Amino acid sequence: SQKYLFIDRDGTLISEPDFQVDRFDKLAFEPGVIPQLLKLQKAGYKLVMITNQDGLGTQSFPQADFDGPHNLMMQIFTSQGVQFDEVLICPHLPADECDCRKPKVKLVERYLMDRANSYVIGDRATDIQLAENMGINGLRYDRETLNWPMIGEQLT
Amino acid sequence: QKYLFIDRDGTLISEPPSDFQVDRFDKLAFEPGVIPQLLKLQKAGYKLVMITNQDGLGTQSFPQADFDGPHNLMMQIFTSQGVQFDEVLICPHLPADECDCRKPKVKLVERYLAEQAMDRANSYVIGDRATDIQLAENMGINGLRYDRETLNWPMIGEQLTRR
Ligand SMILES: [Ca+2]
Ligand SMILES: [Ca+2]
Ligand SMILES: [Ca+2]
Ligand SMILES: [Zn+2]
Ligand SMILES: [Zn+2]
Repeated sequence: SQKYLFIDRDGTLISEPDFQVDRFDKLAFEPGVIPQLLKLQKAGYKLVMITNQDGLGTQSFPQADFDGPHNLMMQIFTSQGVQFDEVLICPHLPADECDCRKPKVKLVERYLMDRANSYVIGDRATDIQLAENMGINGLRYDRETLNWPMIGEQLT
Repeated sequence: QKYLFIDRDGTLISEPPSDFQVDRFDKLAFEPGVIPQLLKLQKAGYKLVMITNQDGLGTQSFPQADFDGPHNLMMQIFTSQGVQFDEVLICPHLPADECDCRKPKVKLVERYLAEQAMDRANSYVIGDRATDIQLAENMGINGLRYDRETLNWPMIGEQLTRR
């Protein structure tokens, strides 16, 4: 029974801008995310990224626009020793009414792990609802009030 | 006070082998472990100073705007992760400019060379080229020649916190 952290991307690992990181100059890391995720890995947590990317692939959010910043974000995490077991993406618009948009559990169905010691960490109510739907704990990330240093201390 | 004077290109981030300049985001790549290891060094009491030769920066050969995107992102990553450079010292000159500030000349770091400005015995230049090592000699401090395999960030982190 592995301990997992299911971590939101936009607004949680990196800053959330039109709400899409579609340019290199819109990429910024959240404070302390690297050293704290390293700390959490050391304590035995495995990391899984799970993200809604509204309209990824469309005129308003071309795949290539997402790829640049995302791949770089991944370069930085990986070179610093932070590893994500999977990066799980829902590219759909809300109007699409798809199977995979958080807080639906589709993307994570295979994990449904040590439930008592697993968490979804994200900055929206839907991340917390995903945790409920998965039967695990939820941590509502907030840069000011419940941030990476706080989570790193709490969970270790 | 112990200081680490650290090169950028090839040391904190990789050096593009074509023109040796990070002038696009697709040419930006962090060296392994640089973030946790600089945090470790800071926690042991080191202050950090960046010192970099950026040949032709601010001219058509390397436009300021082109340097800024990747450099500012790099700095944002460092700052947001808790890595603080006291100063970022830049020589923008071409070798043929014969300027006063190009490493291994000491002009950029002259303030650190004042009588009681730093602990010379326990301060280092860290860089991947002979000019960084010569800078150290000219400053009267130690030099570490960065090598991704044989003298890397984890090794430096360990070596400089040894007691
Ligand atoms: Ca979010
Ligand atoms: Ca260099
Ligand atoms: Ca260079
Ligand atoms: Zn979907
Ligand atoms: Zn110069």
